[PDB]
Amino acid sequence: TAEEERFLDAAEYGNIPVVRKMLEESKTLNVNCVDYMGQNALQLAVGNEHLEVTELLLKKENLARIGDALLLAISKGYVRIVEAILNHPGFAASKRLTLSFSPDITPIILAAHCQKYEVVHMLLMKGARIERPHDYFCKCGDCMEKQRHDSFSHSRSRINAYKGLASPAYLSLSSEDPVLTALELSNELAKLANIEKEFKNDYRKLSMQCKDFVVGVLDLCRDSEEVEAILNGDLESTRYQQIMKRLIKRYVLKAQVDKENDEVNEGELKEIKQDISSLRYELLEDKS
Amino acid sequence: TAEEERFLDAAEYGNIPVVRKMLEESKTLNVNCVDYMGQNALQLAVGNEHLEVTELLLKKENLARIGDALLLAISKGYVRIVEAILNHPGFAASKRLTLSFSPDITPIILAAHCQKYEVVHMLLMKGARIERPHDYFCKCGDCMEKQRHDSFSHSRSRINAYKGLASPAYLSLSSEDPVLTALELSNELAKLANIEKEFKNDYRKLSMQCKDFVVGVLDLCRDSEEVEAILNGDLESTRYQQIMKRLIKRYVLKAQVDKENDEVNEGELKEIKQDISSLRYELLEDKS
Amino acid sequence: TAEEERFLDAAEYGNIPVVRKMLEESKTLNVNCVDYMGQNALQLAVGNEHLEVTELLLKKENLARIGDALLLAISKGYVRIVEAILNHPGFAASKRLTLSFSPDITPIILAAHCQKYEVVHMLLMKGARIERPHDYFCKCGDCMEKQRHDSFSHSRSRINAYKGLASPAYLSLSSEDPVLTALELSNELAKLANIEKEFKNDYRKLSMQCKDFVVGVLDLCRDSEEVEAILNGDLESTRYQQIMKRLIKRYVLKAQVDKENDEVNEGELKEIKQDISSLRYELLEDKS
Amino acid sequence: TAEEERFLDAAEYGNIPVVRKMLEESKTLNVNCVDYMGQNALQLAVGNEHLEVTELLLKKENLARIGDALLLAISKGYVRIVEAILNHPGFAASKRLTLSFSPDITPIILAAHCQKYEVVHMLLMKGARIERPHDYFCKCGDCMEKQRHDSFSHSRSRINAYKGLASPAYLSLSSEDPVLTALELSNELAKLANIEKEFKNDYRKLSMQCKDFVVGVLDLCRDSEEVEAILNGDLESTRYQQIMKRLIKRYVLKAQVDKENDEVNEGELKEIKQDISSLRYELLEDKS
Repeated sequence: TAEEERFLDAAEYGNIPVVRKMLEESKTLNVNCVDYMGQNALQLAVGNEHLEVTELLLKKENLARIGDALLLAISKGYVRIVEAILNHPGFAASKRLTLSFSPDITPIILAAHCQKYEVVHMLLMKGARIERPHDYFCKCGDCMEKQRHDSFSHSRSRINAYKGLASPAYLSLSSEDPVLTALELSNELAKLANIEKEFKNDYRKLSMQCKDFVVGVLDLCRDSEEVEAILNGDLESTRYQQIMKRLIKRYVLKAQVDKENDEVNEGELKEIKQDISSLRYELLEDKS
Repeated sequence: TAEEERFLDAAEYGNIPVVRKMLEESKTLNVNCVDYMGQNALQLAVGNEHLEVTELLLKKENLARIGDALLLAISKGYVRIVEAILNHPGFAASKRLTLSFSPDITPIILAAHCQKYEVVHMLLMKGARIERPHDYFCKCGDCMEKQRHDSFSHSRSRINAYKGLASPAYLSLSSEDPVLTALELSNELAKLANIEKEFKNDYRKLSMQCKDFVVGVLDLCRDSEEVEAILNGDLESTRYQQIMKRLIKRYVLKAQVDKENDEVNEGELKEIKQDISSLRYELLEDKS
Repeated sequence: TAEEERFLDAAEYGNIPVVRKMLEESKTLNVNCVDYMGQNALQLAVGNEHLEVTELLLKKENLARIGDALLLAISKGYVRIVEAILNHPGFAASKRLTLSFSPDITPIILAAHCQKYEVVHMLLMKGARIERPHDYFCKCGDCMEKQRHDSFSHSRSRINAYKGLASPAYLSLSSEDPVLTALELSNELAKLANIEKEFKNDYRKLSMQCKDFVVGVLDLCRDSEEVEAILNGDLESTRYQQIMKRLIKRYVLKAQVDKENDEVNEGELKEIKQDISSLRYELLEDKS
Repeated sequence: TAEEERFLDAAEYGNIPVVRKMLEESKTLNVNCVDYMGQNALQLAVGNEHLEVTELLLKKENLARIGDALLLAISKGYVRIVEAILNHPGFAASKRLTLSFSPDITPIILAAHCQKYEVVHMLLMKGARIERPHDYFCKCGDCMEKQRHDSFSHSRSRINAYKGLASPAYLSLSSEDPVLTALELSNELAKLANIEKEFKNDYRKLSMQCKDFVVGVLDLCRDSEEVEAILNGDLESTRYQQIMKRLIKRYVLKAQVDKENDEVNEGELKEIKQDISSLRYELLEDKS
C-alpha cells in the first residue's frame, strides 16, 4: 500500500506529474484506495484541480464513483469539473432509476437546492428538464409506487422534491412565463399545507419563498405588466416575451450580486490553499 | 462555435497567450460570443486581469459593450481597469443622452452610490463634474422633460439622483466648503421630505446621513472653526482653505480605514482565485 | 547571534534553500534560538511549510521540543505535519507520565477538544486509544493519585478529561455502538452534575451536548433502528453493524460540511500569506 | 510626469525590477510624487513588499516621510517593514518633540493602541520605554506645559496617553510585577473618573479593562499566588519571578490565540492581492 499512500498524497494535493508517473508506471495498483471513502475521485474533487480530473478520465477501468463525484462537484459548486464529468465518460440517460454519500436525490434536484444557475443551465443543455410533479396526494394513480416502499421515504422525498420544485432558480430554467407558474406552485403548496399534516411549516416556508420571489420580480420595476390575471392571482394570496426575458436577466444578475455579498465559506479558503499547493507542485516538479 | 468556446474558456480565466494566439490566428471568429451576456468583455472584467483588457483595446472592431464593461469595473471597484477603459478607446463627451445590464444611471452616479473615492476622482480629472441638481418640483421649467416620459421613472430617477447627490463622498469632490453645501442639501432634502409624499423615508435617511456626515467632520477635531454661520445653520437642524483641505484629507483617510474594517465580500475572494488561475496559465504556458 | 537571526528570519518565513545552506555550513550555531519561545520548531510549525519540518527531522541533536510542536500542529490543525512528527523521530509509548506552552493535556485529549476527525484517527492508527475513565468520585481506589497532588488540579483535570470524554467525535473513534455509550456517558455526567458541586454548569453543558449529539444521529434518518433498549434509555433522559457504520459515515460527512460552513479564522489567512512567501522564496532562490 | 506616473504604477503594485530600472536610470525625477499623499513611501508601505522598502533605504535624498511611513507600518501591523525602517536610516533619540497623516501620537503610544506585542517589544529593544505618566491634575508642576497650549488638546491628549497607559499589553512590557502596577493604575483611573468630569465614561471603560485584565491573569490558574497585598487591593475594587514570567508567557500566548480567532479585515485581503501581484511582476519580469 506504499504506492497507494504515495498516490493518495499526490491525490489530496496537486502533484500532477507525480500522477503522470503513476500513469506511466504500468498502473501497478488500481485506483481503489480507501481512507474513509471507497474510491478516490471523491477526494480528488476537493480543490480546483482540473488536470487531475482530466487524467482520471483517461483511466476508464470502470472506476464506478463518477456519480458521487458529480454530486460533490455540484454541491461544492464547481463549473468546469462538472463539465469534465458530463462530457467525456458519456451518459445515455438519467430518468428514473439506475444502480450507480449517495442520498436519494437526482443531480438536478441537488443542483436546485443550491441556487447556482450555470450548473442547472448546463444540466438543461443536456436533455433532462423536469423534476416530475406528480399528484402527491392520498390517491395518485401510481399506487404501486406507494406500495413498493412503505416508510417515511414517501413524505420526506415528497418534501425534498417540492424543495427542488420550490423555484429558487426556475425563472431562468422554465420555458415561458415563470411568474404565473410560481403563483400556481404557491397555491399548490398552500393547499398542501392545508391538507398534508405534521409538515406544514416547511410548506409555509416554501409558499412564503414563492411569494417573496414574485414580490422581488415585481420589484425589478422596468415596465408595469399589471395583467389582470396577475391581479386576480394576487387576490388569492413577441415583445412581451422580450420584456419578460429582459426582466429574467435583471433578476439573475441581481441574484448573483446578492450571492457575491454573502459570508465567507471556509471551504472556499481551502480551495485557495489547495490551488496554492497545486501551483507549488507544478512549478517545482517542472523545474525538476 | 468550437473556437468560440475555446475563446470563452480563455476569457473566464486568464489564458493570456491563448488569447494572443486567438489574436494572431487572423481573427476567424468575432468577439460576439453569448453565454448569458451579449458581448464578452463583460465576462472579461470579472477578475483582476489587466492584460486581457489591454489585448481587447487592440480589437477595435466596434465591440460596442465598453460602457457596460465600465459600469462593471466601477461597480465591482477596479482602478486600473477603469483607467484602461477611459484612456484608449477615446471619449468625446458624456453629458445628457447617448445610444450606447444598462440601468438609467450615468457612471458618476454609479461611482457615487459606491463610496470609492479614487474612481470618482479619476472621473473628475476628466471633464464631467456635476450631477445636475435641477428644481425637481411640480414646476421646474423643464416641463418637456416631464412630458417626454409619463411614468414612475421621474420620481425614482429623482430619488436615485439625490442618492448620488447625497454627498457620501463629495467632501473630496466639490470645489470649496463642502460642509456648508452639505448643510444646504440636508435642508433641501428635509423640505423634499416635507413636500414629496410616499417616499419620505428615503429622504429622511439621506438627511440623517448628511447630518451624521457633518457630525463626523466636526468629530475630526483639530481646530475649532465654529463659524457663527455654521452655528445658525445648526439652529435649523487662504489659511482657512488650508485647514479645510487638511480636514478633508483626515476624513478621507478615516473613511478608507473604516472601509478596510468591513466584512469580506465573496467576490473579492473570487478575484483572488481568478488571479491565481491567471498566474497558473501565465507560468505554465510561458514554460511551453 | 547574527547567524541566529538569519536562521530565525529563514524560520518564520520559508527560505528553504537558505535553511539548506544553514545545514550545509557545518551547523556552526545550534537550533536553540530564543525570541519568546525556548526552541525554534515551535515558530517553524506556524505555516503550511512541510519541507522545513522534514529538514528539521534530519537535525537529531536532541532538540527536545517535539512534543510542544506536535501540540501546536494539532491545535492549529495540520495533518501532514502531524504525520511527519509522528513517523520519523520515533515514539516508544505514551501512557501516563514522561519528562518532555505545556499544559497537563495528553495529545489525544487536545485532539479531542478540537473536533478534527482525521487527526484523532491517525492517533488511533498508532496504539493509544482510551483516555482512561476512572471513578472520579470521593473514593476511587487510586487514593495515592489523590494524595500526590492536593490542589485544584484534581477537579479541573477531571473536568478537562470529561471534556475530552464528552464524545464530540467518538462516534468515529469508539469500536462498536457509540450511541449506547454516549447515553451511558450522558447518564454519568448527569449523576456527576447531581453530585459534584460548584462546577455543575459544565456537566450540564456536556450532558446537553451528548443529548443533542444523539438527537442529530437520530436525525440522520435512513432506517429506524428503534431498539426498545434505546427507548428505555430515552425514558431516563452483521447487517446491523453495516447500517451503524453507514450512519457513522453520514454523520462524519455532515459534521465536516458543518465545519466548512463556519466563520473564517485569521490564522487560516496567515497560513495563506506564509505559503505565498514560501512560494516567493522557493521560486526566487531557485532562480538564483 | 510620465516617468512619475510609471513610478507610481510601479509603486502601488510590486514591479521590483522596474523600480531597479528607475534607480539605474540616473534618478531623473525625484521621489516626491503626489496623488493624495505628499510623498510616496506611504503608498509603498501598503502591501507586504519588503524589497521596495529596502530599495527605498538606498535612496537617502532626505525623503522626509519616514516617520509617517513608520506609523503606517505600525498601525497596519507589519513586522519586518518596521525593522527595516528602524535599522538603516538611523535614529538618534525620540523623547519629547521633533519637527518631523501626523496625529500628535508617539509611535509607542500608537503601537500601544493596537495590541501587537512584538512591535512594542522591538520598540523596547531600542531605548524608549515609558510613556511618561505625569500628574495630569489641576496642578502638575509643569504649568508652562499647560500654558503653551490652551485648548482641548490637553484633556484629549491626556485621555489618549491613558489609553496608551491602559495596559492592554504592558504585562509583557513592564519590568517587574505588572499586576500590582495594573491595580495601581486602575485605582488612579478610578480617582480620575471621580475627579475629571465630562469624560468619565472613558475612564470607567479603562478601569473595567484593567479589572478584567487582572481577572483574566488570575484565570490563567497554574499556582495560587494569593498574596494578602493582592487581597487588600481587591478589597478596594527568584522562583516567584519564574512563576510570574511563566504566567506572562501563558497570557501572551492566550492573547495571541484570541487575536487569531477574530473577524477578517479586508485590508488583510488586500495585502494578499498585492503579494500575488508582486509575485506576478517578479516572475514575469525575471523571465524577461
